Amino acid sequence: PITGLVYDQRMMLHHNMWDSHHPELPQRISRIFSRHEELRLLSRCHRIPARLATEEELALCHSSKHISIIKSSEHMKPRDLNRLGDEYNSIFISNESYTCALLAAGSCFNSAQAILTGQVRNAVAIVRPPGHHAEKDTACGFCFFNTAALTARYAQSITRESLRVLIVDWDVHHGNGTQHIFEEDDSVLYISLHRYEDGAFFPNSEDANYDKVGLGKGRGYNVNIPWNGGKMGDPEYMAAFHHLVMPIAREFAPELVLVSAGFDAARGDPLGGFQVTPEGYAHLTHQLMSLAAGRVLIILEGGYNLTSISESMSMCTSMLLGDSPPSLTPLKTSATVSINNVLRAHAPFWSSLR
Ligand SMILES: NC(=O)c1ccc2c(c1)CCCN2Cc1ccc(C(=O)NO)cc1
Ligand SMILES: [K+]
Ligand SMILES: [K+]
Ligand SMILES: [Zn+2]
Repeated sequence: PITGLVYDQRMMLHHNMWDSHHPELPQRISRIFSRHEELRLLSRCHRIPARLATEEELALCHSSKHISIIKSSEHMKPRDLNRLGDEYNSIFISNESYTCALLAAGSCFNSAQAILTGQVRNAVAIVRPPGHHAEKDTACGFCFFNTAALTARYAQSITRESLRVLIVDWDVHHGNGTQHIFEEDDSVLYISLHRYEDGAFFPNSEDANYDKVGLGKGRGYNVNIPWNGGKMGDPEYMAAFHHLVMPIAREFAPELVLVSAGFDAARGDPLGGFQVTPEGYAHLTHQLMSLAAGRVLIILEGGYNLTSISESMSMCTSMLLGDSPPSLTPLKTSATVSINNVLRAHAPFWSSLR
């Protein structure tokens, strides 16, 4: 009946040497860590050490070439770092980026191991750079390796291939990498909520639409909940969890839950433009804790308002520790439309939606 926490100051070393104000800042993780101390959560948790992912672990999800290319950046001069980052959509690289990405993934492997070996019930990973946009063969959107996807495969590698893992991605962006990595898998249920705007919102692909339900034996195991029409908040997210995320997750019956927990849908985020409150994130966390005998690992993805992410992730940890949920309106029309589109898309696969 213990909550694990992983954080390591070394993940701050990845930085943007050309634009020190780029929103994916080092102090995202230190601010969140500090807020956990201030709220007296850190002393309630079991500290899990960070470690480097190995290259063989990276190969659970990534090509040898991709791994090789990111590793080669450790030794590059500034202009070669610039050139290499520019071969991707929305990436900056410093000499420390590869190590930090390794630490983010390995931290999460150690957390999943702690859960699956019974050392802890649940856990939180305060890590950067983020992961969910990283593809098999490429970096994207501040992400080098797909930490959550790798964690699902690492879990399978210490249990069985068919271990049922649910990944709930509540970052405001679509986890294109995660979707693609698991598109043909029925062992990993990917559920993403994300701002879409008919492709106007990053990463700007119709892959994120509600009709992408999975492929082959993975058909039904990819659930996209795309928002259109501007700001969404607690009412919409609670409704999506009520009608879609929780009924599907219960029917799937996961043995492990990973949260791609970006906090860029939060009130105050300059990129997300949404209004999810710390109390809202606490309720989402508490609902997920009813799955998988409580085996939930919360992995930081995006989120760029330092105060908002610190308060929101801390509230999630409070819920993992067993604190009672804090106290928390009709949905915007477009949100009803989105939810109904996903329900229609997934009723063929999930009896609970019928
Ligand atoms: N303010 C900025 O420097 C900045 C950087 C990147 C960016 C924007 C602003 C707004 C348009 C889209 N992008 C790319 C981007 C933005 C967010 C993320 C992210 O949070 N993914 O989960 C990944 C990539
Ligand atoms: K998402
Ligand atoms: K899948
Ligand atoms: Zn994001």
